[PDB]
Amino acid sequence: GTRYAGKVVVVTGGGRGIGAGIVRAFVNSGARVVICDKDESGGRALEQELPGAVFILCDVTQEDDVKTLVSETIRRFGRLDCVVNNAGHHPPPQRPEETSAQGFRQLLELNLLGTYTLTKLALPYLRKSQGNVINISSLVGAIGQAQAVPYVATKGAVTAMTKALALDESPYGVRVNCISPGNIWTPLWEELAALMPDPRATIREGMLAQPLGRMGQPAEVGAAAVFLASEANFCTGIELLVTGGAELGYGCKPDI
Amino acid sequence: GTRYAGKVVVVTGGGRGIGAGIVRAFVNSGARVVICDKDESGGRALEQELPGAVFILCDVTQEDDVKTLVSETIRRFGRLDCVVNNAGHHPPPQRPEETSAQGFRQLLELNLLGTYTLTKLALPYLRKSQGNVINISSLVGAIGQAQAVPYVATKGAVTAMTKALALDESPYGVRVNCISPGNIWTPLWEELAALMPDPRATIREGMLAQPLGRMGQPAEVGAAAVFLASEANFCTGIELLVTGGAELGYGCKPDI
Amino acid sequence: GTRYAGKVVVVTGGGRGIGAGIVRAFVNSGARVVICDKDESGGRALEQELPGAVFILCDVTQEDDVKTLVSETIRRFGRLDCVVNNAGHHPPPQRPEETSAQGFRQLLELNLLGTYTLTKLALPYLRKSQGNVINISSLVGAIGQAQAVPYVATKGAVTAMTKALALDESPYGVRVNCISPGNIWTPLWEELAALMPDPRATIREGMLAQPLGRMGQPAEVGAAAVFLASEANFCTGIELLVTGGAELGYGCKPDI
Amino acid sequence: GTRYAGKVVVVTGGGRGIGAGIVRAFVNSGARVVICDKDESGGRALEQELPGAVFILCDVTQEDDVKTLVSETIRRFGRLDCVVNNAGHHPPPQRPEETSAQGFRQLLELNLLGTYTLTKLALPYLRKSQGNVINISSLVGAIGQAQAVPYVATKGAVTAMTKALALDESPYGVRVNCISPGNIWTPLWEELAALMPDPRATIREGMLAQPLGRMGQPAEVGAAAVFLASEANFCTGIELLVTGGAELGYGCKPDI
Ligand SMILES: NC(=O)c1ccc[n+]([C@@H]2O[C@H](COP(=O)([O-])OP(=O)(O)OC[C@H]3O[C@@H](n4cnc5c(N)ncnc54)[C@H](O)[C@@H]3O)[C@@H](O)[C@H]2O)c1
Ligand SMILES: NC(=O)c1ccc[n+]([C@@H]2O[C@H](COP(=O)([O-])OP(=O)(O)OC[C@H]3O[C@@H](n4cnc5c(N)ncnc54)[C@H](O)[C@@H]3O)[C@@H](O)[C@H]2O)c1
Ligand SMILES: NC(=O)c1ccc[n+]([C@@H]2O[C@H](COP(=O)([O-])OP(=O)(O)OC[C@H]3O[C@@H](n4cnc5c(N)ncnc54)[C@H](O)[C@@H]3O)[C@@H](O)[C@H]2O)c1
Ligand SMILES: NC(=O)c1ccc[n+]([C@@H]2O[C@H](COP(=O)([O-])OP(=O)(O)OC[C@H]3O[C@@H](n4cnc5c(N)ncnc54)[C@H](O)[C@@H]3O)[C@@H](O)[C@H]2O)c1
Ligand SMILES: Oc1cc(Oc2cccc(-c3cccc(O)c3F)n2)ccc1F
Ligand SMILES: Oc1cc(Oc2cccc(-c3cccc(O)c3F)n2)ccc1F
Ligand SMILES: Oc1cc(Oc2cccc(-c3cccc(O)c3F)n2)ccc1F
Ligand SMILES: Oc1cc(Oc2cccc(-c3cccc(O)c3F)n2)ccc1F
Ligand SMILES: OC[C@H]1O[C@@H](O)[C@H](O)[C@@H](O)[C@@H]1O
Ligand SMILES: OC[C@H]1O[C@@H](O)[C@H](O)[C@@H](O)[C@@H]1O
Ligand SMILES: OC[C@H]1O[C@@H](O)[C@H](O)[C@@H](O)[C@@H]1O
Ligand SMILES: OC[C@H]1O[C@@H](O)[C@H](O)[C@@H](O)[C@@H]1O
Ligand code: NA
Ligand code: NA
Ligand code: NA
Ligand code: NA
Repeated sequence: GTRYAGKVVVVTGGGRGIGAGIVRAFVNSGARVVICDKDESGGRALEQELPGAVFILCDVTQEDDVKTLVSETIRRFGRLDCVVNNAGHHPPPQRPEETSAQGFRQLLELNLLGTYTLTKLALPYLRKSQGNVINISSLVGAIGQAQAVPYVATKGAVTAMTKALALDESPYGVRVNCISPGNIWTPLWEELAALMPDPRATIREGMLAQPLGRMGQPAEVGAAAVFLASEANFCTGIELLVTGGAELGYGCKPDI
Repeated sequence: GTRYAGKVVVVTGGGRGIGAGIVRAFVNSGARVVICDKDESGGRALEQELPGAVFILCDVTQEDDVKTLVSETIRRFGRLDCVVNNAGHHPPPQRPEETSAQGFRQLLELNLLGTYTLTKLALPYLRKSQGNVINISSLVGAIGQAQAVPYVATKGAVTAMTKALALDESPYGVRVNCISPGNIWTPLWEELAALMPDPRATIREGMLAQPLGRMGQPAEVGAAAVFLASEANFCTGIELLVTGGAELGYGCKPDI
Repeated sequence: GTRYAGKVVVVTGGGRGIGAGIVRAFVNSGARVVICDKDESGGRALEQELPGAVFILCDVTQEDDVKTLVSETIRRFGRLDCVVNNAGHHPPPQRPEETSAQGFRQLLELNLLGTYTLTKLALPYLRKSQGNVINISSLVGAIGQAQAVPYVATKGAVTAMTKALALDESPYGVRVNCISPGNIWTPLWEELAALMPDPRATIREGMLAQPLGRMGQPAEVGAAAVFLASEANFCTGIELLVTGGAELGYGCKPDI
Repeated sequence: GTRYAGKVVVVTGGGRGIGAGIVRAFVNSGARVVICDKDESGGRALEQELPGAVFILCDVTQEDDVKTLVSETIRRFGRLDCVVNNAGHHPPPQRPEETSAQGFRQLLELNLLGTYTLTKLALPYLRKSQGNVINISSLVGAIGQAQAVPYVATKGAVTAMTKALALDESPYGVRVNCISPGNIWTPLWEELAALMPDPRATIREGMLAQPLGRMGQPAEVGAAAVFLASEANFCTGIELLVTGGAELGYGCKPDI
């Protein structure tokens, strides 16, 4: 209730899924939270539910939406301590020959450039507060995934960008870190599975891809984010894996 | 004060340095802590200072000392939730030709096999409590260090062993993680620097090896350990870097 | 002279620097090489110098240039075995607040989407030949670099995309790998250094960033590419570091 | 036939499996090779088969055997250019509680300290020739394996030690690299599979653990070793993965 008291946090894509879990974790740590989302439904309800959270409609691909997000956060709360760049999307499975450069550009706009834009607009305020940036990347940026060339590329970019920005902002006392979740049970996961021939088999395989034998929860990503914001004062440029061990060991992926 | 309430933690090498910082962090989180050390001086004083911590003399290279450590922890506190394998040593700088197989074996006994032995003896109790293991490795296991072949090898072993054991213990609900610190200001760091021709220059270089421009503190490693024990329920087999960004970018290490 | 005899290779950005070194290495291995470049000067001279190499003017950011590159390679040589995606650029040092989303998009077009486009257009022919893709990424995609947020992000994307595509193309026998060079002495390196206040000091620091004490040569990247094409039949999705050890150890990047 | 002509190479464990593949690759590159093995059967036959290879009986865990190996190589051939530390063993699957500290020490003696000892004794000669060291580690040192805590730890140690030694030997022009194979079809693989309830199912799973859908060959590890010795002049401290993509993507390893 006090580990991040007095602090102001912006969470993009905070209306459902991982983002909502991060919002809840920060509120529970004593922070005031601005929920940014392009969809009103979840975020508005979350603002009614949580004292200490408010909702601002903002599409992170629209530069003027993001400018207004930052200026309204400062106008309403007087400071900015942490930006969590969580908004992102995973397209349906797509074989490489079924992808397009224009779909790839669109996905870069959301998963990479939206993170870049908010971070850039927020950094002057983060420098004043010795605040920090937390980017939500993905394990698959590090190890790859099948039928997801554009998505994987966007997350490799986010993880790398996190390290570059950590170097650039270190002289100013602003830490920049990322979290790479594995399979987290969210509405995106449920929507992707529903597209498959056997959604139940897809979900079962998703649970068993982790040594821990289940998928992760938004609250577990949220606790990692609160740690990075509030207690990881010597961590910058790290990639914190929240994956249940999926990257470990051999699996289902004589010498001729 | 309550994030790890009711839990029992063993910290090896807990009498000074990083270990003492981890002890303090766990006590502050509400746990009872057993301080294991081969040196009475720091650990006994820490037991007097901290309600909730007690000291047990134990050299982790001596199997019967470790057996007694575990059986006394259970006899006195009734459960075991977390083992922090922190005891270890860094020899003075040694060029490869100045090392010996027998010095290498001795360092393996402490930095690797002591961690192995306590973990093995503790695992039956950790399974009962769905507890966890935290090994203190080192950034240099991942990236190397000059004049430290044996030390580097021992830490590469610890980090790898953490992943193997995480796979083996996942079916039983026991997580196994490691922390890889960079330069942390401790009595070991101070003792190593005092051996150098210009200790002050060695310390200054140590501070500047991190983008953050300072060395880390035992309390920062301690906060990472408390996160891994108490809030990282979907993390297993991870290497949590607490290094101030030392692994990032180019440094001081035309084409002929 | 025979390790890649009978094979046809396309090298983008092959007119100078690393690309020209890769062209020479493949010609020396017995392959026929198509030099792609947006600049006529170096590539045309290279075509006159090397029997077995020909030059095709092609800007990899222009989809119809790339379509013609592939169709002319097939029309003239009857097969395609290897694509080396080397074309790319490093902007001058830019602090994060001096970058723009539109500059970032432009750099993505070259360093990431040009690689994507040629690969996509080439893959039907690579499947027929059980050929392979080699992407030239950068060490800084993995470890970060200062004053280079957009560049670093593009190379993290390339390395990640390499892994995704390796997964997707494995059933078809097409390997996809990348090379991550460190400091290689090329016209780009020389042009960037000339912008600095003391170019000589910048170059000296560049040599000393590697434990080997020099920068690398285009011929060394070329030999790595020939290995990946011709002899690495069980390697797919790898990142082959050609960096002189720059990522190893501590450098120039008490606890307060 | 000439890429490593005039050079002298020592391959430990060269009598069968990967080691024999490395021996053959170096002979085919024009080098003279000393086959070291503790077993006479395979190595003696290989010496009869290959002009340019000779067999020396040597157990790498016995320091005086290794001293004689080096002194006989110099006496007979006048120089030493490359050491390949391939000798090693994988115990049968062992749950953590079934391992022992004394078995762990024994495995460290072979997989880690034998590599250390030969390297140390060879380095004075490698400095004279600006030669290089190649250690055969394992992918599982990096990602873990189930039922193999001691083996995994030994290979994490080898990979880390490679980086440390690369730093130490860089001023002297001696490169130190490792190869991390995945599943390679060798007599060790066949012997381990024969211990399983269904050896055929174990082998089938082993083939399918790689995106490439087969296991690797000793000749493929051998080609990687020849590349590292003869053409990778700007590579030091690298871990070259020869794994068929096993580390990529998700596999067989809702949120409660
Ligand atoms: N779920 C997983 O398994 C998983 C794994 C790894 C990484 N991730 C990453 O975690 C993040 C959140 O994923 P999730 O599963 O919670 O997704 P989700 O679809 O359940 O929730 C995403 C939220 O972001 C919002 N959003 C989307 N586009 C936006 C835009 N342009 N501007 C503002 N808000 C926008 C959506 O409206 C939604 O509320 C994403 O970056 C995703 O890539 C998810
Ligand atoms: N200080 C750093 O910069 C740094 C960096 C990376 C990793 N580490 C690791 O962190 C750990 C702690 O290092 P530190 O700097 O705090 O060291 P330290 O020497 O200051 O403290 C180590 C403690 O361990 C105890 N210990 C040593 N051998 C023991 C044994 N056989 N049995 C029981 N206790 C024993 C010592 O008595 C001491 O109290 C070590 O594993 C070290 O390798 C330290
Ligand atoms: N030089 C280094 O230290 C270094 C380090 C790591 C990675 N790299 C990468 O290696 C690659 C080559 O770098 P370099 O140093 O040789 O650069 P360079 O500038 O010396 O040569 C690049 C070549 O690519 C061509 N090119 C540029 N844009 C193109 C386009 N749109 N279409 C076609 N050709 C185009 C240029 O005309 C030139 O001939 C780049 O991808 C770079 O990011 C270089
Ligand atoms: N086969 C795989 O899938 C695989 C995968 C990753 C790593 N590796 C590593 O590759 C190396 C070779 O493995 P392999 O599968 O070819 O094994 P193998 O058992 O088929 O051959 C090993 C050879 O080393 C010799 N050897 C063993 N102990 C020795 C000693 N004390 N002194 C000298 N020689 C000794 C054996 O007699 C034998 O000829 C090992 O280090 C192993 O850990 C193998
Ligand atoms: O970033 C990630 C996003 C994820 O979303 C989902 C959800 C359901 C299925 C899939 C999926 C699995 C295999 C291939 C593929 O293209 C997928 F989209 N990903 C899953 C894991 C991640 F690390
Ligand atoms: O595990 C580590 C242990 C460390 O201890 C120290 C302390 C002072 C100096 C050194 C040191 C620096 C360079 C070479 C060397 O051999 C050293 F011991 N390490 C420093 C960093 C780590 F990641
Ligand atoms: O991809 C790379 C590209 C490189 O180009 C150059 C050349 C000269 C200077 C720099 C440079 C150094 C520090 C910061 C920065 O922004 C630079 F551009 N990079 C150097 C290393 C790489 F890995
Ligand atoms: O170093 C390695 C050594 C290997 O040997 C073998 C051979 C057959 C089975 C196994 C194996 C598989 C799963 C668990 C386990 O304990 C094994 F030994 N490893 C396989 C892969 C490696 F990377
Ligand atoms: O839709 C899948 C899951 O999404 C998560 O974000 C919600 O917190 C869960 O209640 C829900 O089951
Ligand atoms: O000796 C160096 C440092 O060691 C740390 O463990 C102590 O907490 C500090 O008070 C001390 O300055
Ligand atoms: O311009 C720097 C260097 O670029 C390389 O590509 C050329 O091969 C060298 O001859 C030149 O010195
Ligand atoms: O025993 C399994 C395999 O081992 C390899 O080292 C040999 O080259 C193969 O001929 C054999 O099939
Ligand atoms: Na509210
Ligand atoms: Na006490
Ligand atoms: Na020509
Ligand atoms: Na012979």
